[PDB]
Amino acid sequence: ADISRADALALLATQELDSIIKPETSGSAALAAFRSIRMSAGTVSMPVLAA
Amino acid sequence: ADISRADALALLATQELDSIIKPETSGSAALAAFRSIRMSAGTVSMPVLAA
Repeated sequence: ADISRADALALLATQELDSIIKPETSGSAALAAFRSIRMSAGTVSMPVLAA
Repeated sequence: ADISRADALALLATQELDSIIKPETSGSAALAAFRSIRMSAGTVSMPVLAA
C-alpha cells in the first residue's frame, strides 16, 4: 500500500496563467489613411466646382 | 639467434590519446525556439479570448 496521485488529488496546488492569450489589435484603415477635420457642428458644408 | 620484436615486447613503450573521439552534442530545438514559464503546480490553466 502507498499514497497514489489519485489518493492525494484533493491536496494538489493550482496555478493560473498571469495574462490572457489574445490576438494583436489594430485601428481603422480609414482614420490611418485619410485626412480628417474636427467638426464643431454635426454637419460641414463643402463647395465643389461643378462646371 | 637474434632479439625479435616478440623477445623485446615486455620493454616496448606505449602512448595514448589525451581525449575521447566523440560527436558534437546539441540541445532541443523546442527549448531553444519557444518561450517557457515556471510551473509550480503540475498543471497551469490558461485563459484564451474566444469572441
